[PDB]
Order: sequence, then C-alpha cells, then structure tokens
Amino acid sequence: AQITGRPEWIWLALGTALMGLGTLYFLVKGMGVSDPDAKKFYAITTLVPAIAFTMYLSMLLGYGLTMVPFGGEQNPIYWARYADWLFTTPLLLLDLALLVDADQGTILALVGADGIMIGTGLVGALTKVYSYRFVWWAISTAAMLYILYVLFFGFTSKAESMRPEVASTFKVLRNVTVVLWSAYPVVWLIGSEGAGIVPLNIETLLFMVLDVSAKVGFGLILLRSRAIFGE
Amino acid sequence: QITGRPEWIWLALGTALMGLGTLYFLVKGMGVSDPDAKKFYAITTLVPAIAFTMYLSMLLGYGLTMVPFGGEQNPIYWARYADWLFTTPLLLLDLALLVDADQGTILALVGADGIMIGTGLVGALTKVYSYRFVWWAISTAAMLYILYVLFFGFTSKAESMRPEVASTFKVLRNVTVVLWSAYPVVWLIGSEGAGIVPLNIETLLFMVLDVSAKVGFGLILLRSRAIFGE
Amino acid sequence: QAQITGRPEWIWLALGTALMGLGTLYFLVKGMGVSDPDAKKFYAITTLVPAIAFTMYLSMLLGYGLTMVPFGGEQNPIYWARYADWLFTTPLLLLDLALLVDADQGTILALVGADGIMIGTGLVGALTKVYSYRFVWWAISTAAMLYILYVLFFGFTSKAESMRPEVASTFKVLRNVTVVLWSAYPVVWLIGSEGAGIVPLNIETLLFMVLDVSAKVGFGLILLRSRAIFGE
Ligand SMILES: O=S(=O)(O)O[C@H]1[C@@H](O)[C@@H](CO)O[C@@H](OC[C@H]2O[C@H](O[C@@H]3[C@@H](O)[C@H](O)[C@@H](CO)O[C@@H]3O)[C@@H](O)[C@@H](O)[C@@H]2O)[C@@H]1O
Ligand SMILES: O=S(=O)(O)O[C@H]1[C@@H](O)[C@@H](CO)O[C@@H](OC[C@H]2O[C@H](O[C@@H]3[C@@H](O)[C@H](O)[C@@H](CO)O[C@@H]3O)[C@@H](O)[C@@H](O)[C@@H]2O)[C@@H]1O
Ligand SMILES: CC(C)CCC[C@H](C)CCC[C@H](C)CCC[C@H](C)CCO
Ligand SMILES: CC(C)CCC[C@H](C)CCC[C@H](C)CCC[C@H](C)CCO
Ligand SMILES: CC(C)CCC[C@H](C)CCC[C@H](C)CCC[C@H](C)CCO
Ligand SMILES: CC(C)CCC[C@H](C)CCC[C@H](C)CCC[C@H](C)CCO
Ligand SMILES: CC(C)CCC[C@H](C)CCC[C@H](C)CCC[C@H](C)CCO
Ligand SMILES: CC(C)CCC[C@H](C)CCC[C@H](C)CCC[C@H](C)CCO
Ligand SMILES: CC(C)CCC[C@H](C)CCC[C@H](C)CCC[C@H](C)CCO
Ligand SMILES: CC(C)CCC[C@H](C)CCC[C@H](C)CCC[C@H](C)CCO
Ligand SMILES: CC(C)CCC[C@H](C)CCC[C@H](C)CCC[C@H](C)CCO
Ligand SMILES: CC(C)CCC[C@H](C)CCC[C@H](C)CCC[C@H](C)CCO
Ligand SMILES: OC[C@H]1O[C@@H](O)[C@H](O)[C@@H](O)[C@@H]1O
Ligand SMILES: CCCCCCCC
Repeated sequence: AQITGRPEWIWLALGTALMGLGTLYFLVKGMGVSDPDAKKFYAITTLVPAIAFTMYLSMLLGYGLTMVPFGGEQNPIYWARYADWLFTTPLLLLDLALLVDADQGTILALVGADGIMIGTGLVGALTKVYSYRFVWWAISTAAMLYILYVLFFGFTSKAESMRPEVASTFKVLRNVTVVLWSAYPVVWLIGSEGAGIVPLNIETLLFMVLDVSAKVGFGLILLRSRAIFGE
Repeated sequence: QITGRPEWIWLALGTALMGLGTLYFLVKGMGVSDPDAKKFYAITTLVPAIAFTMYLSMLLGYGLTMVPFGGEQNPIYWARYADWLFTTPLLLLDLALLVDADQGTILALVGADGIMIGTGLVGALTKVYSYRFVWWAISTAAMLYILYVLFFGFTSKAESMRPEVASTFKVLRNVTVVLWSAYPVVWLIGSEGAGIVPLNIETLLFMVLDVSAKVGFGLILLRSRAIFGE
Repeated sequence: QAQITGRPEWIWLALGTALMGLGTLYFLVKGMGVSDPDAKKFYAITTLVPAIAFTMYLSMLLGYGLTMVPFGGEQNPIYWARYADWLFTTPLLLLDLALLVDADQGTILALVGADGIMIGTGLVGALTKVYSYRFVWWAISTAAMLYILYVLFFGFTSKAESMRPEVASTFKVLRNVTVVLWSAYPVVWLIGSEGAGIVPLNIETLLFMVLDVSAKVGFGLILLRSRAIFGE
C-alpha cells in the first residue's frame, strides 16, 4: 500500500538536488547587496529553499517518513513536508507582504492563517479515522482560499499603486502562487494521503515539481527583478 | 480506552462557540480601514479560530492521549496546550498593543507565556505523579509574573493614554486576571492532577473559561475604541 | 560501547539546573528598576535564556527529557530536551548581539533562520536510527553554525567598529566568548554519546553543562554590566 521508502527515492533525491543547488545559487548571488530593503528579500528567499533542502534530505534518508493506520492498512506518510511548509509558506508570504508594503495587520492575519492551513493539514495527514481526514482537508483548503483571496483581490490593488516594476513583479508572482498553491489540495486529495486514486510515487513527484517551482522558481522571478527601491 | 466520550457535549459546544465566534469576528471586520484597528481584528480573530481547530481535534479524538501515571492510563487532552501555546501570547499582544507597551515587556511577556504553557504541557505528560506538581508550581509562578505586569504595570501606562484606552484595558485586565488565574485551580483539582474532579466536569470548566477568555474578551475589545480607529 | 542512562550525570544536570535558576533570579532581581526601553529589550532577552534553560535542565534531571534511540546495533540514551532549549535559546543570544550592533532586519532573519536549521538539523541527527546518517546531519548543522559565526566575526565586528567605543568593545568581548564556546558544541557532540563512542554520556553531559552555563549566564553578565545598551 503506497509502497514507500524506496520508489520515490529518485524524486526525493532530485528534490534535494534542486533545492540545494537553488540555495547555493541564491547564496553565491546575494554576495554583494547593500540595500537593507533588498537584503530582506534575499534573506527570506534563501531560507525557503534552504529549509526545504533539510526536509527533502530527511525524506530521502527515511527519517521524515512515518506509518499511520487508516482506511485498511499501514499507510506511509511523510510528515517532514509539513515540517518544511510550516515555516516555508509564511516566508513566501512575507516576501509578497514586503513587496507590496502590506499593513502589519494583514501580515499577521496572513501568517497565522498560514499556520492553520499547514497545521490542520498535518492533523488530517496523521488522523487515523479515514472519514475525518477530509474534515481537516476542507478546513485546510478554506484557510488557503482565504490567503489566496487577500493575495489576489487584496494585494493587487495595493500593488497597482506602487511602482510599475513592483505592480508588474507582484503580479507575475501572484499568478505563480495562486496557481501552484491551489494544486496542493488537489494532489493531497488524490494521493496516498486521502483517496488512493494516485500512488504515493506520483504524489511524491507532483509535490517535488510544485515545490521546486514554488520555491527556486518563485525565488528566481523575485530576485532577478527590481525588489522595491532595491536591487 | 474510552477517555473521550462523556465530555463530548462540552467539546462540541466548545467547538460550536469558537466557530461562530470566529465567523462573527470575520464577518464583522469586513470594512475596517485603520491599520491600527486592523491589528486588533487580526489578532482577535486568530485566537478563536485557533481554538476552533483545537477543540475539533479533541472532539474527534485526535487531541486526546493516554498518560501512564499512578498505576493507570490517564485521559490527557494535549490539544489544549497546542492551542494555548499560540492563543495566549495573542491575547497578551492585544493588551500590549492597546497600552502601547515597550518591545522589552512584550518579549518578556510572550517569552514568559511560552514557559507557562510549555511547562504545563510537560507537567501534563509527566509519568511520575509527584513531579507533575513541581511543573504546575513553575507554571503558576510564570502566570503570576505575567498577571503582575498586566496589573501592577500595564495599568499605570494605561492611565496615561486616553479615557477610552484606560477604561477598555481595565475591563479586559479585570477579565483576564480573573479568568486566567482559574486555570491552575481547575488543572490542580482536575484529571491532570488530584482526582478531586472528573475529566468530565473539568472539560466543562475549561470550555466555559475558554469561550469567555476568548469570545468574551474579544467582544469587549472589538466593540470599544481600539487605537487610532474603530 | 555505550548503553542506558538516567543517573550518573544526575549531578551535572542538578548543578546545571542550579546555576541556571540562580542566574535567572539574579537577572530578574537586577532588572528591577531599568526605565530605558533600549536596555529593557536586553534584560528581557538575557533573562529568558537562562529561564528557558532552567526548565530544560530540570526535565533532564527529572528523567522526562531523556529518551532511547536505536542505532549502531543497540538502544541509546539521548537528551532531546537540550535541543528544545537551544531551538529558542541560541537565537535569543543572536538577537542580543544583533540588537547591540543595530543589525539590519535582513541579517537578523538570515541569522535566526540559520540557527533554526542548526538546532533543528542537530536534533534530527541526534534521533537518526541509521548511524552513518547522523554525521551527515552533523556536517550540515556545523556548516550552518560556521555561517552564523562568520556574519558575527567578519560581519558584526565592522558594524560595531562604527558605533560607540563601548558598543564596539562590549560586542567584541561577547563575540570572543560566543565564537569560542559555540564552536565546542560540534566537538563535544561528535565525540559524545550522540556520535562516536570516544567519550561516555556522563562526561558529555558535563561538558555541555560547563558550556551552557558560561555561554548563557556568563555571556549574560558581560552584557548586562556594559551599559553600552543605552540604559541606566
Ligand atoms: O486510532 S484509534 O482512534 O482507533 O485509537 C488509538 C489507537 O488506534 C492507537 C494504536 O494504533 O493509535 C492512536 O493513534 C495514534 C496516535 O496519534 C497521535 O499521536 C501520533 C503518533 O502516534 C504518531 O507516531 C505521529 C506520526 O507518526 O503522529 C502523532 O504524534 C495521538 O493522538 C496519540 O495519542 C495516538 O496514540 C489511536 O488514537
Ligand atoms: O521502562 S521504564 O518503565 O523503566 O521507563 C519507561 C516507562 O516508564 C514508560 C511508561 O509508559 O515510559 C517511558 O518513557 C516514555 C517517553 O515519555 C516521553 O514522551 C511522551 C510520548 O511518548 C507521549 O506520546 C506524549 C503524550 O502521550 O508525551 C511525551 O512526549 C519522553 O520523555 C520520552 O523520552 C520517553 O521515552 C519510560 O522510559
Ligand atoms: C514554530 C515553533 C513554535 C515550533 C517548531 C517545531 C519544530 C519545527 C518541530 C516540528 C515537529 C512536527 C510538527 C512534529 C509532528 C509529528 C511528528 C510525527 C513528530 C516526529 O518527531
Ligand atoms: C477557517 C479559517 C479559513 C479562518 C481564517 C481566519 C482569518 C485567518 C482571521 C484573520 C483576521 C480576520 C480576517 C479579522 C480581521 C480583519 C482584517 C482586515 C484581516 C486582515 O488583516
Ligand atoms: C503567530 C504565529 C507565530 C502562529 C500562527 C498560528 C499557529 C501556527 C497555530 C496553528 C497550529 C496548528 C493548529 C498545528 C498545531 C500542531 C499540531 C496539532 C501538531 C500535531 O502533531
Ligand atoms: C512531537 C512534538 C515534540 C513536536 C510537535 C509539537 C507541536 C508543534 C506543538 C505542541 C504539541 C505537543 C508538543 C504534542 C505532544 C505529543 C502529542 C501526543 C502530539 C500529538 O500530535
Ligand atoms: C520563573 C518565571 C517567574 C520567570 C519569568 C521571567 C521573565 C519572563 C523575564 C522577563 C525579563 C525580566 C523581568 C527583566 C527585564 C525587566 C523589565 C522591566 C521586565 C518587563 O519588560
Ligand atoms: C517569542 C519567543 C522568542 C520566546 C518564547 C519562547 C518560549 C519561552 C519557549 C517555550 C519553552 C517551554 C518550556 C517549552 C519547551 C519544550 C516543551 C517542554 C517540549 C514538550 O515535549
Ligand atoms: C514550545 C512549543 C513550540 C512546543 C515545543 C517545540 C519543540 C520543537 C518540541 C520539543 C521536542 C523536541 C523537538 C524533541 C521531539 C522528540 C521528543 C521525544 C518528543 C517528546 O515531547
Ligand atoms: C547551508 C547553509 C550554509 C546555508 C545558510 C543560508 C543563509 C540562511 C542565507 C542568508 C542569506 C544569504 C547570505 C544571501 C543574502 C545576503 C545578505 C547579506 C544576507 C543577510 O541579509
Ligand atoms: C521563524 C521562522 C519563519 C524561521 C525559522 C524556522 C526554522 C529555520 C525551521 C526549522 C527547520 C528544521 C530543519 C526543523 C524541522 C522540524 C524537525 C526536523 C522536527 C523533528 O521531529
Ligand atoms: C578544537 C577547538 C577549535 C575547539 C574550540 C575551542 C575549545 C573548545 C576551547 C575550550 C573552550 C572553553 C575553555 C571551554 C572548555 C570546556 C571543556 C571542558 C574543554 C575540554 O578540553
Ligand atoms: O539535479 C541533477 C543534475 O542536473 C544538472 O542540470 C546539474 O548541473 C547537476 O548539478 C545536477 O546534479
Ligand atoms: C540541471 C540543473 C539546472 C536545472 C534548472 C532548473 C531551474 C528551475
């Protein structure tokens, strides 16, 4: 059942390679940088892939893998992803917050909501009672939908009042994040952690591609542009 | 290994009030332009929402665990500490922000609140019965330190802001010093310490203090003049 | 080879609980007055470090913070409670140092986060069942520390040598203390019960107790007596 600890190793190893090179890249590129504003963006955007490197290595080496009893058998679960996402997503949000110079009110309401989204997901991923896992999923999705709402119908208007570079950069990112983040509830749902439509194998591969691109990718769009009165 | 069955009604009622209290605070902060009042709404809404998630887990059994102390397995709801760990520092942040407290006292405060819950959690999961009280004492000492700065510290600075501020804070300060200090008493006499009171009534007690300490504290706050705006 | 524990190093943990608790009451019954908001931060940060450590030292004393990890072919005792402590403690020591040199929000985050990976990774290696892998995590955690010390040494110095002669002097002493005491942790752990068998858990608990007391209570003193915290 979702025979793990061996098939998806190549995906996990690959995810570790990209995330690590992606990190060494953003490290051996932030070298100069004087502007204190651009300093935040480089800091935030380098820890995201870095944290991920750590977590992908655990899954590859086994540690981040655990078994849960549900549906009818011993089910392989990678909790290490929620260890990653728990911190990683809020940093991704901080980048956009700092880029649109959002109010401290929305930043908190955003990070805290993000906390519930991952937290609730972790719960559902480890819940033993099958039916309930989807109660947590629904709650986690509602949390993401709220975050995506303020990013789309909230951070755009405030972005379209900054500089043409800012409004244009935020938008590309906003597009990449509303799309990449919304796929997560879908993969989770059809994967080893919900219905068994798709095997852990493909559930690892899909996450590894959405991850690299929601991180190394998102970071490339951001760090290569004019990061608000700094570059 | 029943553990979670009698107090289901309390937990479900607790999940109910925490859910509605949140939706209420969500479908109430709709407008709000002032960045200062924005903070208060953001802080005050996460508290009940966080508690919703945690009460649900207890009701669905997940937030329940068996601790082997005193020749037996014991029904311990760790989910309260998962809740409290984050929830309480937020209630204190509202207060800090209301009295425009220094970043020094905020950190000292939050830090201390972290020790309070963390220690309580440790005590609640300790196998050696005796020790559980050592941790309870250490936790109470931490609470006592917190309530001090809130009472004999945050008041003086509140009585120098505005008549709305000083009056609002005082009502909250009254509600928090009273509700917060009840917790160590319920824990001590409950299923987590001495068996004076069954897990049942305890779950009910916490559920009444939780709803008021959050949805109640929230209402008093979100109805008054919350800094630079409303 | 190694084997079960929970009693020889009771004294080291007791003494460690001891010093840490006193050091905290000392820093508490010393921050009594203090009106300056700038120095306020420093007292608030420097007080919690030992307070957190007291809690984590006591747990290791009362057995709670001890656990058994299977590896190398046999079960083994590990004190995870240190990592619980360090996770929150070390970054506060960095915050004190960042606030002193008035460091940029960019580097504070780049510092805290790196510290998170440093402890976190350490914890992971400490709990890894496959023996070979534990060193892979060690290597990584050390690389994280090394970075952290770099921005402190070859980074916070130059920004310090531009503040006030008090600041520049206070920071250098601390910098000297941290770079020296922090760099021992990877050495103790590598030779200790959580790595190779060179030295028993007994002495490894002792070593960390010496290093913890000084790196916190010692550091805390050098700092709260400098007034180069703009507070009097
Ligand atoms: O599942 S049942 O509701 O039917 O009753 C209990 C038993 O089935 C028991 C033995 O299988 O398992 C219990 O659920 C497992 C535990 O879940 C939570 O803790 C888990 C921990 O066990 C896992 O190791 C970890 C990931 O691998 O996730 C969590 O930390 C707690 O609720 C525990 O109390 C519980 O035993 C089940 O409740
Ligand atoms: O073999 S001994 O009897 O001599 O000692 C063992 C027993 O006392 C046994 C009793 O069940 O407990 C063993 O320690 C258990 C672990 O306790 C703590 O971890 C718990 C975790 O297991 C629980 O899931 C959770 C809530 O239920 O609380 C804690 O996190 C830690 O102290 C672990 O290190 C310890 O192994 C004891 O060794
Ligand atoms: C954010 C601060 C407050 C907490 C930091 C916590 C650390 C990142 C550790 C994260 C541990 C995760 C949530 C554990 C989930 C349950 C796993 C089965 C435990 C495996 O040890
Ligand atoms: C179940 C989940 C989706 C509930 C989500 C709750 C939200 C994260 C709470 C955030 C604060 C709410 C919106 C009330 C304050 C109103 C502010 C204008 C929000 C943005 O700062
Ligand atoms: C303000 C910031 C620091 C906190 C934001 C909100 C927090 C992340 C709270 C959300 C925590 C969720 C419910 C997860 C709790 C931990 C899980 C019960 C662990 C399961 O082992
Ligand atoms: C596994 C623990 C140590 C790490 C995760 C802790 C959470 C981030 C917040 C606090 C939750 C406490 C520590 C959980 C205690 C053990 C419970 C049986 C966990 C059930 O998920
Ligand atoms: C065991 C318990 C009581 C320890 C509590 C320790 C405190 C959280 C430490 C906070 C910092 C102390 C008060 C020193 C700074 C002095 C400030 C005037 C305190 C309020 O900001
Ligand atoms: C806001 C931040 C920087 C300061 C506050 C940090 C908190 C004081 C740290 C929490 C410490 C408590 C004692 C919890 C330690 C870990 C738990 C005892 C583990 C339970 O398995
Ligand atoms: C203080 C709040 C954030 C909860 C504590 C967060 C710490 C990361 C958790 C402390 C436990 C560390 C990580 C070790 C986990 C493994 C232990 C066997 C779990 C016993 O609780
Ligand atoms: C594996 C270890 C060495 C990776 C550590 C990476 C760091 C957390 C990243 C910090 C940001 C790097 C230095 C790139 C931005 C340059 C800035 C001057 C950093 C301080 O804001
Ligand atoms: C404040 C936030 C945003 C930044 C700091 C976050 C930390 C760097 C995140 C910690 C990541 C390390 C690898 C720990 C992951 C969780 C542990 C491996 C769980 C052990 O059971
Ligand atoms: C190999 C070198 C670079 C390691 C780092 C420096 C050394 C740890 C220096 C020792 C630092 C202070 C004196 C603490 C020593 C504590 C131990 C009892 C030392 C045992 O040799
Ligand atoms: O990740 C697989 C390989 O991809 C190549 O494009 C990189 O240059 C290598 O460094 C990497 O190992
Ligand atoms: C083969 C290593 C380079 C891959 C580039 C991927 C960019 C997201």
